[PDB]
Amino acid sequence: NYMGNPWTEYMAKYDIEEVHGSGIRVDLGEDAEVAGTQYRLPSGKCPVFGKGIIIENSNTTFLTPVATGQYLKDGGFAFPPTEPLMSPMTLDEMRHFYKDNKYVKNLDELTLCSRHAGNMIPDNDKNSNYKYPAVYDDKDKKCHILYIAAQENNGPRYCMFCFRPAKDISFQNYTYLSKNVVDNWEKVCPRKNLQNAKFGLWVDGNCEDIPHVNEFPAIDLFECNKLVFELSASDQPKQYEQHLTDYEKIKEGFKNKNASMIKSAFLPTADRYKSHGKGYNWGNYNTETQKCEIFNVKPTCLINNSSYIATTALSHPIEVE
Repeated sequence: NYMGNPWTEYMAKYDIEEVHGSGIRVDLGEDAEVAGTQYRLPSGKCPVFGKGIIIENSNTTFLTPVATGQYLKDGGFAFPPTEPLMSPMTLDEMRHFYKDNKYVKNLDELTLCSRHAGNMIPDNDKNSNYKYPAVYDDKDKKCHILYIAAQENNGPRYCMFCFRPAKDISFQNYTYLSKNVVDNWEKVCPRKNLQNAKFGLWVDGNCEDIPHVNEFPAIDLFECNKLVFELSASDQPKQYEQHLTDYEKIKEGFKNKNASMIKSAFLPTADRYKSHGKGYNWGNYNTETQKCEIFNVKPTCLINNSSYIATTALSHPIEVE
């Protein structure tokens, strides 16, 4: 049994630590200075298909522009109107806008949205490396730049916004994009779920079952993908204090308050809250028994099993191939 693992090249895109390298549920894998203070920001190299933000106890949608001039509770997370308008921007508008840039004009729509978002200067700071994240909506072909990079805020006494990341049927055409999304993501990142296939581990010439999985009821692929997402790699502080302090806000990915930057004397001037993509990122869904089998070790082969669909936290929650 001294031939190799024949699955190595095919399974590269499922090594999430390597190809994505950051949180998935909450991505805050880098820090970047703006006006003297280090802020956390998304840095995953792969698109996160189907991810959006749910605002608790409100009628506001998260792609609504932030409240300006408007009560805070009536606004979302998206860029406020700029002149000329930079967000939202359609795919056609983006390609026209970048007509004279050979290196950007013909990027795929997801990478283009990421790059477009990355051209927005934060807080008139000419030399900051901070770059806002974005959400691309594949139905309307619209790129939405996010002004708020925070993705979860729901401590006991934290809520003015209560919110959390989730996959929801309403978000199925959305993709969450960090500043770092690679231009060849289609080749090196997951997207489609693998029908009639089961993730496994290559041992001694056969694909064997993942040794340790956690099993949950799930009515379909979508709910399994949702469960994997909820348990996946997260850069959120696994710690909520008694009150939402400025230090905690920075730890959650906030940058601005009303008319000023958020600062804290407690900011150490690391790597305490970075998953670097480690987590329960993978699932095998049994379509015959309605069980979602979730695990936290990278798979290194596929098992030919017609009862299964293989999924990841990054993957689209519906699409199969």
